[PDB]
Amino acid sequence: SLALSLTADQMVSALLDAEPPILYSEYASMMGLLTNLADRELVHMINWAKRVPGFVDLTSHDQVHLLECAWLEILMIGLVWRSMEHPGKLLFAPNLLLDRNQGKCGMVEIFDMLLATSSRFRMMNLQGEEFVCLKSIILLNSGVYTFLSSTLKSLEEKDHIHRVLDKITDTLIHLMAKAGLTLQQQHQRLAQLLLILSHIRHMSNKGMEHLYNVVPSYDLLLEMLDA
Amino acid sequence: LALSLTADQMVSALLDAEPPILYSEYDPTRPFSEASMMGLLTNLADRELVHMINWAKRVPGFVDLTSHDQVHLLECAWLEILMIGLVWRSMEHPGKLLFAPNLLLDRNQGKCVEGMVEIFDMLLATSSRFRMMNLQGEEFVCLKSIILLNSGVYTFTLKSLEEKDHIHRVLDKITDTLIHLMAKAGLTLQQQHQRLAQLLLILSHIRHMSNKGMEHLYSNVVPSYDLLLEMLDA
Repeated sequence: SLALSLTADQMVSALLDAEPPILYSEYASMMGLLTNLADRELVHMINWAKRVPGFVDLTSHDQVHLLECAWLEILMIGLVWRSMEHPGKLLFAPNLLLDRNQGKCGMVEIFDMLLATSSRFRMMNLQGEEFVCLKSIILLNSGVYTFLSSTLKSLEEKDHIHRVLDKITDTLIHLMAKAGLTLQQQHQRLAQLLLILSHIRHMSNKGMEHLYNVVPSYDLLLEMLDA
Repeated sequence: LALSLTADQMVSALLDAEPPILYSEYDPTRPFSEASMMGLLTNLADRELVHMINWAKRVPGFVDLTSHDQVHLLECAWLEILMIGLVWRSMEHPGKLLFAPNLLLDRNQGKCVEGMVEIFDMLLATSSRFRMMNLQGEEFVCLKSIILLNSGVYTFTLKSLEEKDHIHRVLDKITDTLIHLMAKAGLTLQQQHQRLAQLLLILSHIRHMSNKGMEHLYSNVVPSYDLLLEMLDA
């Protein structure tokens, strides 16, 4: 796979080039606007995912499983990235900057978790090159432990995913070493960034929990991938 | 004193703190009903929770926190901690979850409860991943401690900012310990950081299993804040 031959800078360059644009809110019903926004973001997310090195080496069934498990975490981590420069606020779009008081509409509990994630990123001085690495880890990791098959192909697919995840780890480390971090600082920061992904999983599970609907089904994702 | 520990002293402290393995209620009526299986598992978990507080109080740095923050971390982490212990106990039993030495269950037995074959399958996949990574006991105790300190830290004045900093400093210390363990084992630098990432990434899966375990549940057996607090003071 081409992905496994990439250097750290080529991997970063590929991911930076795949970044979807920042969409605007069309306009009210909170769910209304957020739903309209997320629906337009998902279309760009499928095209982004097709451009993550290694992803299209997988079967369509496995690409859908990964997206089904990761899509809300991917939307949330984009939101948190957008919001770093707005302490106390969530920048859903450039024309939809919501503060905490506008979550009281069980939405506040998740707003708070999202704000805490944005704060953490700010604290850490999270860089854009690191963000795109983290977003692609979410895509490949979130669903990998729940492939439901035991065929040779499934084993080969999971093994490919883990080698791409290793490549992204190497990339994260190279970015930090090139920024001047000591060997120990490199390990510590890699771990800090990966541990935040556990909180993003938690937030996504909450959001799903309170929802239960408007979730993209397996069949919906398969068709968007086929097009 | 916790941040002054060497990597070597950290592993020795975590290994010494480690809780006993408990038995399920002896000679339960078999085959199980959904209610009787949930009864056995709840009784096992309730007894394990007592020893989890004892272990937690011995995790370097945990007891430097206020009691409130200690309870908050245990409330957030308790089921994840129980599940990683289950996954570890079960590594040497493919196809099977060793809930206790006298309670080894195969996948068909997870079907007795509604929706708990799904989780049951998720736990089996984790034990297989640990088996295939050949996870070592010293790594397991570091990972269980990371879960305790990490799961609740992002859901907490200067005092609060200092508590979090202390937690992130202890987490760094446990990270350095994991790396130290992999270096002494002979892993290249590249292999060290890749293995660290692989282990930390499995923790997001454990979070997912704990979340689903709760959701299925809700579809009073959870330990209360007051209960956790009472056990921490005694």
